[PDB]
Amino acid sequence: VPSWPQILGRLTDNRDLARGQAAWAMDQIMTGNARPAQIAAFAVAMTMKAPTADEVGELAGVMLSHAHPLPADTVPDDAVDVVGTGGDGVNTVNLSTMAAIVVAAAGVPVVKHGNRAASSLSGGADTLEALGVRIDLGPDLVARSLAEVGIGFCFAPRFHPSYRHAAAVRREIGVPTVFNLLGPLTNPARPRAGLIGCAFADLAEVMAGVFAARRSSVLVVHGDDGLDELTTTTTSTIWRVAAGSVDKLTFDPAGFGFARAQLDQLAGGDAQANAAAVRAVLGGARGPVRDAVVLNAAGAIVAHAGLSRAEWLPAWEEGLRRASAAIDTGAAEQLLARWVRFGRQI
Amino acid sequence: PSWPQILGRLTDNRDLARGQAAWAMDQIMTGNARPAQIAAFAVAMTMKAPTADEVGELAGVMLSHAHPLPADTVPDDAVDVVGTGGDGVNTVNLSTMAAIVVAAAGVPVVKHGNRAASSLSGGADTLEALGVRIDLGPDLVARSLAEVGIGFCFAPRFHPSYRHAAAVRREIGVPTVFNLLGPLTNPARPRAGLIGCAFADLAEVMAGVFAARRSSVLVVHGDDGLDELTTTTTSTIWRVAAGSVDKLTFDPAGFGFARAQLDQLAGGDAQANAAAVRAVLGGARGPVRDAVVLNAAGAIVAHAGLSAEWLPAWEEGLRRASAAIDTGAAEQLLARWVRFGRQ
Ligand SMILES: O=P(O)(O)O[C@H]1O[C@H](COP(=O)(O)OP(=O)(O)O)[C@@H](O)[C@H]1O
Ligand SMILES: O=P(O)(O)O[C@H]1O[C@H](COP(=O)(O)OP(=O)(O)O)[C@@H](O)[C@H]1O
Ligand SMILES: [Mg+2]
Ligand SMILES: [Mg+2]
Ligand SMILES: [Mg+2]
Ligand SMILES: [Mg+2]
Repeated sequence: VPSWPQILGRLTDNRDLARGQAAWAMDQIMTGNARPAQIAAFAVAMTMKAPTADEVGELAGVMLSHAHPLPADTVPDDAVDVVGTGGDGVNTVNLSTMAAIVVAAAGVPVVKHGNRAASSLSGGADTLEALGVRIDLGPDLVARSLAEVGIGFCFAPRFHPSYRHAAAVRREIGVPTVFNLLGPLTNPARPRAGLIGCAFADLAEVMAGVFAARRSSVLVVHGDDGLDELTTTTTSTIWRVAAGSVDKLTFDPAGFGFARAQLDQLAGGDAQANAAAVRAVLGGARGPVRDAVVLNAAGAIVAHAGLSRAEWLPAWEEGLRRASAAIDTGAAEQLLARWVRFGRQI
Repeated sequence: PSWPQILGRLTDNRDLARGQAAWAMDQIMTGNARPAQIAAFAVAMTMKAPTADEVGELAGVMLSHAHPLPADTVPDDAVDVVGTGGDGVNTVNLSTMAAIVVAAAGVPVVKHGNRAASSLSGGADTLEALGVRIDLGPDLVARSLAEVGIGFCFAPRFHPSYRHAAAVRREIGVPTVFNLLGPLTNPARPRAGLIGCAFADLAEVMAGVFAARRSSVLVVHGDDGLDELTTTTTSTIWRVAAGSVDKLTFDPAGFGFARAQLDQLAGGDAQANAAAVRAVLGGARGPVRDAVVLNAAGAIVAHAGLSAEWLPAWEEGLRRASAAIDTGAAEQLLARWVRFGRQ
């Protein structure tokens, strides 16, 4: 009964889909049964209609239902992700990746969902590769990385091979669509907490709704300068997800003594340049990049706390203390070194 | 210009800049657009809501790439009778029947046409079933027009470069802005027409495109949804003359037309719809004849607008259309059309 003309017609009529229709569509896409034209029409039509949390949740659900999972009982109940949509139009250093290393060094289990560049000069995966970290590990070895090192990296194309038809279309049309939301929503380890960047201000709330439905503890963040991270150049909008509900907040780092930075102070380069930036921060270099890394690490720790009960300002103060200490003690630098060793000993 | 630029502008619900729609269409027409890009553009353009300028650019590009007719072979007063189709009703081929009657009345007709998309039989299918050569090239359409009084430009024959767009249309199977282009891309470029639009909220856009060309056109939408002048109720007419458009409500009851039911205009496959043509041309009285005469008269009114007064124009149109059938001229013109193609 479901068909492309039905679903696409409903969307072009600016109507929300019926329950299960978005899922049907995504499943057709993920099983190689959709024509490129159908994939593109669907992505564009959903985007222009304004996707609902129900709809985006169905898309992400289908992706997760096809993904390679991690082995049973290898992901702690309190694992966290630090990942964004990307596509903010700014070539920054890899802030989520740097933050993730610091969070893990603070003792919070991290299973990060990641990928190579799409529109930037160096993606988190590119940069980790340049640092000597193995980005190509399957379920079993990601699980061992998490256990042994404190952090695992799930390379999206490795865990989502059936997404390859959609990815090709995303590339061909260029324009961001609802598909650009799915990465942060489809970590195959299914961590229940996260700091989740959204480049698209008008779609952050919908992302937050999806996390709320699965009762995650997440901060969905959009820098008011456009960054899909908590920014240091100005305020950030946060959609705070806890206990199945979303509430919208504005966050000002000046409240925690952060000086305002300029966006060009966070600029990145190629994989080697961004790798150097990771080494500089973990080595104790003070300055704007460190500040942005500590701020986002703290945010992820706050999300982790919310799995409990948790109070906002004490949570942030503790998160900032822990993030800063994880760098200052050398723990974060050492953790990266241990991560690199781990991959070379497989 | 680029796909990310243009698609991004559309997904931001912004009208395009001058020339951008044309750039896009030309990419599509030169085989330089990926199916995904074709599909994204068609959907994005549709959901943003296209403007007359934009649709005009699209049609302009198609006409640039189309096979033209030979110089000085289309009369300045040639008329088209063609609609968007996709009105969700499987009717007999009212435009095609009206076209024959109009030609038989002596008004030069160069009809743009095609096979079925959503229906059981398109005008081209029905003409084929009647024995008409539908796939003639430019030289022979011009001869048909001169010698028979009607020519049929088969869209696939004259718009080869459109095949990639056509394939994507079929694949996504939902109407888009592309569904507006048929009536706007007759390669003979007739300056008058009776032009049906299934999509009430886009008829004004189509009328705007014709206004830009200073065509004399009646863009029509039956208030029952028909992409023809209907006989079951009133119709909306976007009348185009002197580069301006005015919206009218039209009731054929004012000309003595009894109200019909939509089911009475229902059609079927090419053989059945061909039989309906033969029936009407043979003098059969009924709702189908009425609808044919009404739309034939509409086209004659548009032809007259190249120069007349509205109500007198309609009276004359109805008279000429009825007489074209009743004298047998219409039936004989069809026979002559068939013989032409065989020789
Ligand atoms: O090249 P763009 O278009 O900007 O997209 C990149 O940002 C995404 C999220 O990046 P991450 O948040 O995972 O990592 P990071 O912030 O850089 O450390 C990555 O999947 C990558 O596709
Ligand atoms: O099958 P659907 O979806 O209805 O579309 C058909 O109607 C178009 C216009 O038809 P016409 O107006 O040219 O001819 P007609 O009214 O039928 O005599 C044709 O190109 C054909 O694609
Ligand atoms: Mg960026
Ligand atoms: Mg990030
Ligand atoms: Mg119809
Ligand atoms: Mg018609």
